[PDB]
Amino acid sequence: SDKPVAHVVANPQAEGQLQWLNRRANALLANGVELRDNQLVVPSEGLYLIYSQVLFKGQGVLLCHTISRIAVSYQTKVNLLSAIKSPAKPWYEPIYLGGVFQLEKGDRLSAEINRPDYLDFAESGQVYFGIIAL
Amino acid sequence: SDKPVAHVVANPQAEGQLQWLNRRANALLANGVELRDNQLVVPSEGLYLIYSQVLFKGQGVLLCHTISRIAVSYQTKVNLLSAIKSPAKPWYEPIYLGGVFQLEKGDRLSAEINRPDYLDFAESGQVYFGIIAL
Amino acid sequence: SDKPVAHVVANPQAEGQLQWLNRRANALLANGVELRDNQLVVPSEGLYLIYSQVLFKGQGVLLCHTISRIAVSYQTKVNLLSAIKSPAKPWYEPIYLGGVFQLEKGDRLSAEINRPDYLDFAESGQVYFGIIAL
Ligand SMILES: *SCC1=CC(C)(C)N(O)C1(C)C
Ligand SMILES: *SCC1=CC(C)(C)N(O)C1(C)C
Ligand SMILES: *SCC1=CC(C)(C)N(O)C1(C)C
Repeated sequence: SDKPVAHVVANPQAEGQLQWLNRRANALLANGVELRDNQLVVPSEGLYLIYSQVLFKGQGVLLCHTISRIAVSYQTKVNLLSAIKSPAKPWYEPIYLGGVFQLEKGDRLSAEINRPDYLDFAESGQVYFGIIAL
Repeated sequence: SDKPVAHVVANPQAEGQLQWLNRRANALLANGVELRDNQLVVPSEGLYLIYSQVLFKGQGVLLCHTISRIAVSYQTKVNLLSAIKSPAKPWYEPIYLGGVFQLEKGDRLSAEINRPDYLDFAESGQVYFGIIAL
Repeated sequence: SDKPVAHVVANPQAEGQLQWLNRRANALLANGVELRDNQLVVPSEGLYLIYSQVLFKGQGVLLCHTISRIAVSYQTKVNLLSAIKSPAKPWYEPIYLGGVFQLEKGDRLSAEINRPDYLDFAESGQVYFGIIAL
């Protein structure tokens, strides 16, 4: 298996920040993909499936979630996938994004939310970001 | 790269209609896939990953989103993937659908919502529809 | 086409239970994947894309949805993907999960909700669970 692949997950001990980690069980960062400055770096040109989920939580705002592309050539962030959700017992709100994109070598991808202080990663599998070359 | 692929996005200037476009940056329509009468036409038999997202917006209904298959042989629409969501400051509501399906040559796929007048495509990456042969 | 693949759907006649079926049109269970005791059994090691959607309905709770891995070696359930949603006319709430994972031969996957009595499968395409080897 030599396809570029990543499936990174939120650091559960970061406070007020969405920090992606690969060195967890059931996470991946293989075959050229790099995690640099919290972004995923594409090893080769091609079509990639790109996806991410966040979970928000509260008790008693507009919340969005975006995956953006930084082109190696044009050093400016373009949204590839984006969603917005409007929300004392607790409430939860997931958002999922995923699509296929042609990327070039060295592009960086970030999966970002506007209010990291609303994230819930109390349990595994709740907040994640991945790519696979197809 | 010779895999059939499409990633089409809502026309932001259509009013009250979900019109899919490929001639945008970060959109795709390659290797046999066609966009005909707002539907995606499958070039060859095989397994395809199929997906789509819509974003709804309001201020101050049942809203659904479906991907359907028209078989070349049986000219009738079958839902492959479907979701329903129940919703003066603004509110937003995304819906995501995605799955793998065996399709035959010439099948048409549509990604449809019941109330296009509730869609929000004010910004890129909010409303999209894609397939990839796997 | 020899890739392991499954796309299973909720049994619409089960009452208060999420029972996955493959013997429906537009469903799949091919090339080694097995459905045993309501779980999907992986035929070979490799990277798999794994996904599932549920739809909840009510009229007039915390609702979650998880895909878990049972390792053949370690017979304990780990959540791979999980989401929680907080909700007389009817209301509906979808949840979608999907990610790429390295699995080993004989692993079992389950897609589970905590309140099957809230599920809505009145129509096709609403509740589904699939994998594809990549
Ligand atoms: S999602 C929060 C923020 C406000 C809004 C206009 C809804 N979003 O697009 C951004 C990210 C700018
Ligand atoms: S989603 C809007 C409309 C009504 C309802 C029964 C909820 N949907 O299934 C359709 C598309 C028919
Ligand atoms: S989702 C229902 C149930 C309660 C809660 C803590 C929110 N979930 O994690 C479980 C599955 C335990």
